Amino acid sequence: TNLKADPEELFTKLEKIGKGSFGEVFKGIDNRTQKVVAIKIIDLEEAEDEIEDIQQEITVLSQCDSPYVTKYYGSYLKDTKLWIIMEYLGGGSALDLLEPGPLDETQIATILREILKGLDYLHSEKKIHRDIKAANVLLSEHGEVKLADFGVATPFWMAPEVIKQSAYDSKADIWSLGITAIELARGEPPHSELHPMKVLFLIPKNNPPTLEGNYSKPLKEFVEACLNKEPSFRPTAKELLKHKFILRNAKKTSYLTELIDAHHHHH
Ligand SMILES: CNc1ncc2cc(-c3cc(F)c(-c4cccc(C)n4)cc3F)c(=O)n(CCCCN)c2n1
Repeated sequence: TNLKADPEELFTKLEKIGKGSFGEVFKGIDNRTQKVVAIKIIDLEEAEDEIEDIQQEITVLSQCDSPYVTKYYGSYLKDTKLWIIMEYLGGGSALDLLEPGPLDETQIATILREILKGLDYLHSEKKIHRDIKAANVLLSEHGEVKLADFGVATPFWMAPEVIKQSAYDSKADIWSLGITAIELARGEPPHSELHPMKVLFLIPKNNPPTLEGNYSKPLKEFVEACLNKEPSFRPTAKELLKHKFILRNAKKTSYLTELIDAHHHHH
C-alpha cells in the first residue's frame, strides 16, 4: 500500500461498474499509460471491522501471477479512503453475460474450462479461491476468462463442509464450481428462490443438487462429479480439465466475444 502517492493524480475515476466486497468499484484510467483499470474505493472509517479481511485479500491477489486470475496493480491510501487498483476486464462478469438468454453448452464448457485452469493454478499454489460463482468470473473484451473476488478465509454456492464449519480444503472450490456450472446452465444456483437462512440448513441436510433440464448427459455428469457431499469423492481441477464434457464441447476462448457482443446488443 503506497502512502505518499496521490491516487487522484495517478488515476482518472470514471463511472461506477460494480459493488464488490467493502466498497464501490469504478472504471478508471491510469493517467501514465492510459490503460483502463478497475478501482475499488473503501472508506476505512466506515469499514473498520473488515480491514483485516481486506488486507488478506490484497495479500493473496498480490501473490498470484496467472493469466486466469485478475491482476492486482497496487493500493493507495488517501485521507480515510483505500484505493485498490485492479485489471479492468471489459467483457463483464459471466453472470452479466447470462442476461440476454441461455448459454449453449460450448459456451458453458469453455467458461468452465478456463475457471478450471484458474483453480488448477490456485490449488497448485496451495490457495483456495473460496467464492467461485458466475458473479466472480470476469471476461476480457477478447473473451479471456479470469477469476476475481476471492472469498474471506450468501450461502448458495457454499459446500456443505464450509457451512458446517468443518476444516475444508480446495475441494470446496470444486463444489462451488459445480454450483456455478448449474448457474451457467440455468441462470441461477439451486435454491435461489428460498430465504438464505433456509438454504443454510438445506445444503447440509439435502442430497446434493443435480442439473435438471434438457442438458447433455456429460454436462449433468460434470455437475454430479463436482456436487458430491464427500469432498474426497470430488475430482481435482486437473482431472476435471480432462472430463468428457470439457473435451467434447469447449472451444477457443475468442469465440466468447460473440457472447459479449450479444450482451452489448441486448442493451
Ligand atoms: C466489469 N469489469 C470489471 N473488471 C475488473 C473488475 C475488478 C473488480 C475487483 C476485484 C477485486 F478482487 C477487488 C479486490 C481486491 C482486493 C481486495 C478487495 C476488497 N477487493 C477489487 C475489485 F474492484 C471488480 O469489482 N469489478 C466489478 C465487478 C465485480 C464482480 N464481482 C471489475 N469489473
